[PDB]
Amino acid sequence: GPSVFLFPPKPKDTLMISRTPEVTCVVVDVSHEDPEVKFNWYVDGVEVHNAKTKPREEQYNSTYRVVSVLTVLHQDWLNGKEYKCAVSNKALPAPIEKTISKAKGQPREPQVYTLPPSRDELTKNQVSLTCLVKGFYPSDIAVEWESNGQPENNYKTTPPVLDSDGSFFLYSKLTVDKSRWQQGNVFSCSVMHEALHNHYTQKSLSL
Amino acid sequence: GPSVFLFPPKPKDTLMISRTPEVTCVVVDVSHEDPEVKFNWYVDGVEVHNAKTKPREEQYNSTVVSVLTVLHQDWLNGKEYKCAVSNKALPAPIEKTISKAKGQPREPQVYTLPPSRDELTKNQVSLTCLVKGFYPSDIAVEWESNGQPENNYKTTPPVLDSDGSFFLYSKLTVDKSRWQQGNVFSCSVMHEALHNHYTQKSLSLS
Ligand SMILES: *[C@@H]1O[C@H](CO[C@@H]2O[C@@H](C)[C@@H](O)[C@@H](O)[C@@H]2O)[C@@H](O[C@@H]2O[C@H](CO)[C@@H](O[C@@H]3O[C@H](CO[C@H]4O[C@H](CO)[C@@H](O)[C@H](O)[C@@H]4O[C@@H]4O[C@H](CO)[C@@H](O)[C@H](O)[C@H]4NC(C)=O)[C@@H](O)[C@H](O[C@H]4O[C@H](CO)[C@@H](O)[C@H](O)[C@@H]4O)[C@@H]3O)[C@H](O)[C@H]2NC(C)=O)[C@H](O)[C@H]1NC(C)=O
Ligand SMILES: *[C@@H]1O[C@H](CO)[C@@H](O[C@@H]2O[C@H](CO)[C@@H](O[C@@H]3O[C@H](CO[C@H]4O[C@H](CO)[C@@H](O)[C@H](O)[C@@H]4O[C@@H]4O[C@H](CO)[C@@H](O)[C@H](O)[C@H]4NC(C)=O)[C@@H](O)[C@H](O[C@H]4O[C@H](CO)[C@@H](O)[C@H](O)[C@@H]4O)[C@@H]3O)[C@H](O)[C@H]2NC(C)=O)[C@H](O)[C@H]1NC(C)=O
Repeated sequence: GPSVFLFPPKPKDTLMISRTPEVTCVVVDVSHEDPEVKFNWYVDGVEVHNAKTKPREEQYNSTYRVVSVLTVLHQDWLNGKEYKCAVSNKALPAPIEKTISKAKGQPREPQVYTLPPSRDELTKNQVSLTCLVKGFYPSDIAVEWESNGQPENNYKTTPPVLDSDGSFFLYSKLTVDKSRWQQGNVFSCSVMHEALHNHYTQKSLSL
Repeated sequence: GPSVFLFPPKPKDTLMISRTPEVTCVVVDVSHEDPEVKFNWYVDGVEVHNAKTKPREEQYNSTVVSVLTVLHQDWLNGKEYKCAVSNKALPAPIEKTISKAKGQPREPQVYTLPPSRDELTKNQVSLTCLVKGFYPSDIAVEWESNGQPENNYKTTPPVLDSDGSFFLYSKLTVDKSRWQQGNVFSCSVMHEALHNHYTQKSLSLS
């Protein structure tokens, strides 16, 4: 029978008013015998109908994949409203419902600390700049690097890790040519999180 | 019908001869109606019989594990371990295979980073251990001080870096008073590409 997957908006979308956060209800494994699928959307149990269903797309394994997108208000998501996607299909014993919401719990402000490279790493051609983000809740967060206004692309960020006190932490590693760090260039770690002022903070790092 | 999941040994078990590494074959959704389950194990296609099936836990939803000890060097050399599960309530037996990640093992680079000077206005400080450039991702990280283990630490999962190697960070949290006194803390890393599968990097107030 069919399967349903419900995806939340990206952390960055809910935190910046310029962007459009969306919850996405994906239905896979819809057979040819019964291709009609209907979506009912609910916000805290109140049915809404402003969703946008996309017309079914046959996949290469002879099954139809139907996607429905519901735009959400930034403050609705941040205020913790529940979003329920009810999927009905005549080849189902009963409709399938999935619910998604922001993690429950008191939000906490990320602490952002930039750490320079260990002196051991200076014998390398490239050095690792570290951004420690700890003590934040919920785990939805975005981390970026930049220098002199332009983005740095050669960086990787760990997934959020549950800390011992119930908050989350992560590390972000920016890799630059050792020549740039030695010159004295300034690098900045950008963090977006709901518990930040303007949902944004910036911590710089230089020799 | 039932499903089968096959798990590798713990990184630490394969790297220390004193420990016993094991691959674990978990069968879930075994019904009351048909409870009989069987296991056949193979090492690179050669059937072995030293496996040991351990019984047996009924679940919170009305719904069997088999363990096979392996030689440390067999796993590290990349031999295949096959768990064939037979059940009369299956259309045909389910077989799953697992092995160590393939590729040239690479040596972890281990760097200890002191706390940011901003963090000293806190009751506790964060000691950081960067482990990068290692392959495969199987690894164990521990912290200690004066020979004894530190327990209040967390380690990120391995993250695939841009060059195909992995990195992680480990964060040890200590009372700011211990760091200020000058105590020495050590980040221990176990990995197959290290000499003696082990390296240690210290960190203290400078
Ligand atoms: C018929 O074919 C379908 C699609 O076929 C395609 O063609 C084949 C040849 C392959 O190339 C496929 O890769 C390709 O898609 C199959 O569909 C899939 O079904 C499976 C279920 O069996 C679905 O798995 C679920 O995936 C979730 C994650 O999905 C995101 O990421 C996927 C990449 O990893 C991506 O492919 C998806 O499209 C989806 O992308 C996100 O989409 C949303 C909205 O569109 C965006 O907002 C996000 O930004 C996207 N993210 C990214 C990173 O791009 C998993 O989370 C999920 O797991 C969860 O549930 C299980 C329980 O079911 C838990 O155990 C688990 O812990 C977790 O909680 C699950 O794995 C898969 O997504 C489907 N593919 C698509 C494209 O929808 C059919 O299975 C197949 N039918 C048969 C009978 O073979
Ligand atoms: C009734 O309730 C049961 C729970 O009590 C349900 O059992 C569950 O069944 C699902 C399958 O439907 C299993 O899901 C898989 O989990 C694998 C990971 O398993 C390990 O980690 C989980 C913690 O997340 C842990 O609960 C498991 O017990 C298992 O632990 C590992 O165990 C080994 C040896 O015992 C140990 O050495 C490891 O250290 C240990 N690891 C950890 C972290 O503890 C995933 O790998 C599976 O995913 C794969 O397959 C996906 C496709 O299906 C694919 O997309 C993925 O990428 C991946 O390849 C899968 O998610 C649950 O583990 C299992 N729970 C338990 C407790 O056994 C039962 O299904 C349910 N039945 C009904 C009818 O309701």
